[PDB]
Amino acid sequence: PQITLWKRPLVTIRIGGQLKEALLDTGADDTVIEEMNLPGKWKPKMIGGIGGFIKVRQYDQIPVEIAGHKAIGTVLVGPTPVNIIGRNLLTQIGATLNF
Amino acid sequence: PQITLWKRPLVTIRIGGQLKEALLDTGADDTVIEEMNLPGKWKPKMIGGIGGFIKVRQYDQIPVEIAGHKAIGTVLVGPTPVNIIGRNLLTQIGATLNF
Ligand SMILES: CC(C)CCN(C[C@@H](O)[C@@H]1Cc2ccc(cc2)OCCCC(=O)N[C@@H](CC(N)=O)C(=O)N1)S(=O)(=O)c1ccccc1
Repeated sequence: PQITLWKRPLVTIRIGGQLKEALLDTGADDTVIEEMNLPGKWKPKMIGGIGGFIKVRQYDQIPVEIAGHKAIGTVLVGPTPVNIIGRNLLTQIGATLNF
Repeated sequence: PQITLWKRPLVTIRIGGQLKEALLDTGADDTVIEEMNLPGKWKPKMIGGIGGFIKVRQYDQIPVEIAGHKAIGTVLVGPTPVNIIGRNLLTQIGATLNF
């Protein structure tokens, strides 16, 4: 599909058996999901942006479906105000920026 | 052009008569630039990011050339980790997400 940017590019994703709304974010290196109780081992880490840093839990090899497209990779879970799909997973569904 | 996301989508922009590097950020509502001197009046504003809110200077109707494409719009100047081109200007140059 082709998504215009008049509105935030929010799409439905499926992770850990649950459906959620997330932002297709070309400015995010990593994928950051709102606090959820995913099973599996994780490592702590801190990511930063405007406003500072937040602590998150890094989960590897998590399957994620983005608008019907399958992807699998690292997902960071923490107190983010919005679910963010980053470049690490955008590259897997063949997403590009065009202008 | 068509930009893939294996690398950060950084491009050269021209603002205030000077060249800078900035990230095409579909996950950003606004365009935020590292502190610099821009001509014109500005108004204090607060914007939020992943880690919280920061104070920025708001400049309106500023001409910005992004990879040869012109845009004229609001530019926020403040302590951001990286220069970002948000949806407010990306829509002006007709940028879309495709996959
Ligand atoms: C500097 C840049 C390196 C930031 C990379 N990041 C992506 C970026 O798209 C972020 C993502 C985002 C964060 C919060 C949020 C919405 C989206 O809710 C607030 C809505 C207001 C808004 O849109 N805020 C923009 C800035 C602005 N006001 O225009 C913003 O901060 N957007 S990040 O900090 O979230 C990250 C860092 C590390 C790994 C993944 C994501």
